[PDB]
Amino acid sequence: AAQTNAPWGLARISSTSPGTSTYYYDESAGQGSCVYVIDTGIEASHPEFEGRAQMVKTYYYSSRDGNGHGTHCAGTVGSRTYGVAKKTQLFGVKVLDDNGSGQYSTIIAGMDFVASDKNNRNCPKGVVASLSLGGGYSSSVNSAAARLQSSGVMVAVAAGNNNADARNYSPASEPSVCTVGASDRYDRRSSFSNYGSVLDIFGPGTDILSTWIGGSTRSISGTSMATPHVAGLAAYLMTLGKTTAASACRYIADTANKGDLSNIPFGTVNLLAYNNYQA
Ligand SMILES: [Ca+2]
Ligand SMILES: [Ca+2]
Ligand SMILES: [Cl-]
Ligand SMILES: [Cl-]
Ligand SMILES: [Cl-]
Repeated sequence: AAQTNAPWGLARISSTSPGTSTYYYDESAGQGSCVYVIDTGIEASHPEFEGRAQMVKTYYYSSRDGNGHGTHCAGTVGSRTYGVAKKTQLFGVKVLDDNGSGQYSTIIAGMDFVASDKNNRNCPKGVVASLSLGGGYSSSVNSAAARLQSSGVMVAVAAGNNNADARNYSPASEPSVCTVGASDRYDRRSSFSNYGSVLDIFGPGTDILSTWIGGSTRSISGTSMATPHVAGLAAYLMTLGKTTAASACRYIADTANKGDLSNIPFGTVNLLAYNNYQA
């Protein structure tokens, strides 16, 4: 399949070279997989989600996304126009309040919630969790993300936006999950992206167009926006039978575009997620 005039990051993950604007993908499109977006919530009624999104859990007075961040991330996973995996099922877990903040104890509960809740849902091709959030190092937050991976969910997390080594942030620094840095449309490391040997992969992160609350759209930047490109790519490859939740991060790194990025520090991987679709 081909989507003309796609956002640049969708085009980039289906291309060997930068500067193109069509997104190529197998029409299966993640059907039969499930992606949990663990964030400020999701505006499920946005037309772009087509009834494929729903809120399953909140820790605040409401389950609605009053911020936008969680809706934008979910749109990059799975919206019809701006999403990688256009037929996947999206589940929202609201661990962050509408200012974008939340306690580590709440985020830990949300991760253990997903490891159980997947047994209540129909996801025969597999289950992914997208975590576009982070803070200072916490061994309890890292262990929670490791449990979720071990339970059989592909866990993708954002490296963080400090232009610093990600070893000092959680859950970015947890080695068993998939830690995602950000690149821009010119195949440079985004100037804010964290780096380090704990990174696994890069995805598009600067100037990313996706869904927003109030049924709108906008373009914003961060490792937050890179992470759901990889989450959606995982769900897409799992639906194709190429990989499993346990090995998807390794499979994405195996099959990535290699050596294409500039401004990569010595000792950080030079790998850019790629769906390897041969039309
Ligand atoms: Ca959410
Ligand atoms: Ca990692
Ligand atoms: Cl996310
Ligand atoms: Cl890793
Ligand atoms: Cl690369």
